[PDB]
Amino acid sequence: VNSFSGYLKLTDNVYIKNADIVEEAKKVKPTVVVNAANVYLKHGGGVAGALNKATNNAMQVESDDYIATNGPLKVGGSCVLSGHNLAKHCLHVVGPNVNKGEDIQLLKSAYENFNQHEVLLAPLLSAGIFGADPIHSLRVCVDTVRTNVYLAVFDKNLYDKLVSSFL
Ligand SMILES: O=C(O)C[C@H](NC(=O)c1ncnc2[nH]ccc12)c1ccc(O)cc1
Repeated sequence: VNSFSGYLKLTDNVYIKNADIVEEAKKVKPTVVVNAANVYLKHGGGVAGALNKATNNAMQVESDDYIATNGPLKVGGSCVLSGHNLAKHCLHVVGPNVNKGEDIQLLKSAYENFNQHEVLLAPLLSAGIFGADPIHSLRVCVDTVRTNVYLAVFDKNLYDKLVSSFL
């Protein structure tokens, strides 16, 4: 039993809710929140911009130190950093950005990072400003993640479409 509330169950291990991941993280304080990161951990907009703003830029400060030490992530890769005031940990995961020309096949690799964590609060990878089809992102999520994932979908119209078209 965990603290997530109001989610629709899609599968044994995948759940979905129309919610702002920032407000959801602040309420649940999950062990792991997933950030829709880029390889440079520059949290300028989208989910990443929103999560970083909610940390009063502490996420960005920590991220800049991480990059100065380790260099950029790989597309499809991830790193674990602090969750600051939002969660115990933040799993920064780099889904491919279609608006940069990156291979959509890397989306499965991106979701594989979730399997290293028993329970996660997460957005749909590569959706929104990363330019992929969210219906597809959801299919890959369900077919790749085996741990317990709670998806927060910001847009109500998108959420209703995701549920009504789910196979
Ligand atoms: O629809 C989606 O969920 C994908 C994408 N989502 C986010 O960027 C997002 N997801 C969850 N929590 C969040 N908090 C702040 C941003 C945010 C999106 C959003 C709006 C839109 O019109 C089209 C796609």
